[PDB]
Amino acid sequence: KWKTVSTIFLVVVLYLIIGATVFKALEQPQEISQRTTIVIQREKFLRAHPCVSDQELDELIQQIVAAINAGSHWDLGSSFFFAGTVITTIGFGNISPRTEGGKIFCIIYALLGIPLFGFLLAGVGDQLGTIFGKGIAKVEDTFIKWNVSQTKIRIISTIIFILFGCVLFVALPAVIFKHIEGWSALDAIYFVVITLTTIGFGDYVAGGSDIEYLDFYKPVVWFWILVGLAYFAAVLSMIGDWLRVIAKKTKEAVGEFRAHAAEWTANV
Amino acid sequence: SDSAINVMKWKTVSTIFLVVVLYLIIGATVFKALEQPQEISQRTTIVIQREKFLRAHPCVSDQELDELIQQIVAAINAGIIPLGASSNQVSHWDLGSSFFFAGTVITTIGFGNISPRTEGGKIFCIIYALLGIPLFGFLLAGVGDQLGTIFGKGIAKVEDTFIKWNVSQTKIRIISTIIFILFGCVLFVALPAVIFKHIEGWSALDAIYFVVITLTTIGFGDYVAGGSDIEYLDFYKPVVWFWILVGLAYFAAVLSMIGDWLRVIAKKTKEAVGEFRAHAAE
Ligand SMILES: CCCCCCCCCCCCC/C=C/[C@@H](O)[C@H](CO)NC(=O)CCCCCCCCCCCCCCC
Ligand SMILES: CCCCCCCCCCCCC/C=C/[C@@H](O)[C@H](CO)NC(=O)CCCCCCCCCCCCCCC
Ligand SMILES: *CCC(=O)Nc1ccc(C(=O)NCc2ccc(Cl)cc2Cl)cc1
Ligand SMILES: *CCC(=O)Nc1ccc(C(=O)NCc2ccc(Cl)cc2Cl)cc1
Ligand SMILES: CCCCCCCCCCCCCCCC
Ligand SMILES: CCCCCCCCCCCC
Ligand SMILES: CCCCCCCCCC
Ligand SMILES: CCCCCCCCCC
Ligand SMILES: CCCCCCCC
Ligand SMILES: CCCCCCCC
Ligand SMILES: [K+]
Ligand SMILES: [K+]
Ligand SMILES: [K+]
Ligand SMILES: [K+]
Ligand SMILES: [K+]
Ligand SMILES: [K+]
Repeated sequence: KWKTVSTIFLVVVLYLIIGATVFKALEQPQEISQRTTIVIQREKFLRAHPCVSDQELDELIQQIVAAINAGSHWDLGSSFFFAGTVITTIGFGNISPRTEGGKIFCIIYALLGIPLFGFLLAGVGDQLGTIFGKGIAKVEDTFIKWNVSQTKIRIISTIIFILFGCVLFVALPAVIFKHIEGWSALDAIYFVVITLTTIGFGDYVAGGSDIEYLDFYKPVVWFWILVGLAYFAAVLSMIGDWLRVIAKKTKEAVGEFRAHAAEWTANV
Repeated sequence: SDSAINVMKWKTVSTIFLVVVLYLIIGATVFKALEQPQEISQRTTIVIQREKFLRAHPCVSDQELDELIQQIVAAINAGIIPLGASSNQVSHWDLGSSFFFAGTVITTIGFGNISPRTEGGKIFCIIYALLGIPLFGFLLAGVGDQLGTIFGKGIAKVEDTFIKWNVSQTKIRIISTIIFILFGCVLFVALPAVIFKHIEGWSALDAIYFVVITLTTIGFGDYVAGGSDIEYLDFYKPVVWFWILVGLAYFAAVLSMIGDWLRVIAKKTKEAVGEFRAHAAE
C-alpha cells in the first residue's frame, strides 16, 4: 500500500552526495596539477619553436581537438568488438557510430540484441551455477559431518564462491591483462570491475592499444566477458541481499534505540 | 531428473550462443559497411591537413608534431580547452559533475567523459560500484513498481471505455501493451529528445540516439546531457535526473517485453521449421 521507495530514494541521494564529495576530494588536486603543468607546456613548446605563432598553434590545436571523434576503427575485429560492447551494454565508447545510418542501426541493434544477449547470459549463469552446485556438494560433504553449524556452512560456501570466483574471474585475468596490456595491477583490477559491472568507462580497453596481440587473446577475453558478466551478476545480486539483511538489522537497531529512549524517560 | 533436464538446458543455451555469435557477425558486417568509408575519408583528409601544416613550417622539428598531438590526445582524456585564447575553464570535479559521475557509476551507464585518474579514485570507484549498483537497483525496482501501479490504474478505466459490441478479456491486453509502448515513448524519449535538441543543440536523431544509448545503460559517452559548457538553466539537470530514473525503469520494462517477443518468435519459428520439414514438398 505504502511506498518505502521514498526512503531508499533519499538514501540513494545521500549515497550520491557522499560519493561526489569523496570523488572531488580524491580527483580535483591531480586535475589542477595536470592543468597547470599543461599550461606550462603550451608556451614551453611555443617558445622552443619560434616559427609557430601564438595563433597558428591554436589552429593546430583546434583541428587536433576536432580529431577527437576519429583519432582502423572499423575492421571486422573492431566492429565485432563494438557490437559486443552494444549488446552487453558495457559501451566502452572508444568506438562509436558517426554516420546517422550507423546510429539508427545501433538503436535497432541494441533494442534487439540486449534481450537476446540477456537470454545467453542467463543460460551461461545457470550452467555455471549447476557446476558450482556439484562443486559445493562435495566439499559440503567432506566438511559436513563434523558438528559444524548448518546456517553458517552457507556463509562458508559463499566465502568459497566469492574467493574462487574472484581468483578465476578477477585475479588471473587481471595479472594476464597487466602482462599483456602493460596496465598496472590496480588498473587491471579497475578494468575488470568496470567492465564486468557493465559500467564501461572506456578509459581502459583490453584490445585498444596497438601493442600487437597474441591472436589467442581477443577470443579468450570474449569468453571471459561472457562468463564474468554472469559471475558479476551473481555477486551484485548477493551484495543486494546483504544490503536488505543489513537494512532490516539497522531498522531493528533504530527500533531498539528509540525503545531504550522511550521508557528510559518514563523512569521518573 | 536432476541431470536429464540439464542436457536440454545446455542444448538450448548452446544454440542461443551460436545465434548470438551470428548476430554479432551480422552486426559487425553492417557496422563496418556503414562506418569505414567516412572513416578513411576523414583520415586521408586529416593527413591532407597534417602535411599542409608540414608544408608550411619546415623549421618545426616536424616529427615532434606527432608527439605534440600525442600529448594533446593525452590531455583531452582529462578534458581541456588547451589554447592561449581562454586559459580559463570549469573543472571536471566540481560537486555537480562529481555527482553526475557517481550517478553514471551506480546506474552503470558509465558515459566515461569523466573518469577517475587517481589511484584512490579508482579504488573508491570499485567499492562505490560494488555497493551502489545493488542499492540503485532497489531504488529502480521501487520506481518501476510505482510506475506500474499508476499505469495499471490508468489502463483500468480504458479497459471499460472500450467495452462495446464484440470485446475481449485476454486480447484487450494488446491495446494495453500498445498504450504502454506509445505513451511511454512519448513521455520518456520523444519530448525529452526535443528538449535535448533545443537545449543541447543536438540533432533530432542525435537526441533520440542519446536517449536510447543512455536508457539502455550502454552509455558510449559520445553525447552527454550536461557535457557542453553552456548556460543550463538548472531547471534542467534535476529534471534530467528524474527522467533518467523513470526512463531507466521504463526501458527495463521495454527490454523485458522485447525479450518476451523474442521468446515467442523463437518458439513459433522452431515449430514452423518442424512443420516445414514435416511437409518438405508433399
Ligand atoms: C561508501 C559510501 C558511504 C556509504 C554511506 C551510507 C551511510 C548510511 C548509513 C545508514 C543510515 C541511513 C539512514 C536511515 C537508516 C534507517 O533508519 C533505515 C531504516 O530505518 N535504514 C535503511 O533503510 C537501509 C539502508 C542501509 C544502507 C547502508 C549502506 C551500506 C554502507 C556500507 C559502508 C559501511 C562502512 C562501515 C564503516 C563506516
Ligand atoms: C519497441 C518500442 C521501442 C521504440 C523506441 C523508439 C521509438 C521511435 C519514435 C521516434 C519517432 C520520432 C519522429 C521523427 C523522427 C525523425 O525526425 C528522425 C530523423 O530526424 N527519424 C528517426 O529517428 C528514426 C527512428 C527509428 C526508430 C527505430 C524503430 C525500430 C523498432 C524495432 C523494435 C523491435 C521490434 C522487433 C520485432 C521482431
Ligand atoms: C578497433 C580499435 C579497438 O579498440 N579494437 C578492439 C578493442 C577490443 C577488442 C576485444 O575483443 N576486446 C576484448 C573484448 C571483447 C568483447 C567485449 Cl564486449 C569487450 C572486450 Cl574488451 C577488439 C578490438
Ligand atoms: C562537469 C563536466 C560534466 O560533464 N558535467 C555534467 C554532465 C552531466 C550532468 C547531469 O546531471 N546530466 C544529467 C544526468 C544525471 C545523472 C546521470 Cl547518471 C546522467 C546524466 Cl546525463 C551534470 C554535470
Ligand atoms: C538483424 C539481425 C539478424 C540476425 C537474425 C538471423 C535470423 C536467424 C533465423 C534462425 C536461424 C536459426 C534457426 C534454427 C531453428 C532450428
Ligand atoms: C532458440 C532459437 C532462436 C532463433 C530465433 C531468433 C530470431 C531473431 C529475429 C530477429 C529479427 C530481426
Ligand atoms: C541512412 C539510413 C541507413 C539505414 C541503414 C539500415 C540498415 C538495415 C539493415 C537490416
Ligand atoms: C569453467 C572454467 C572457466 C575458466 C575461465 C578462464 C578465464 C580466462 C582468463 C582470461
Ligand atoms: C577492496 C578492493 C581493493 C583493491 C586493492 C588493489 C591493490 C593492488
Ligand atoms: C515525467 C516527465 C519527464 C520529462 C523529462 C524531460 C527532461 C529532458
Ligand atoms: K559505458
Ligand atoms: K550497463
Ligand atoms: K544491468
Ligand atoms: K569518452
Ligand atoms: K555501460
Ligand atoms: K563510455
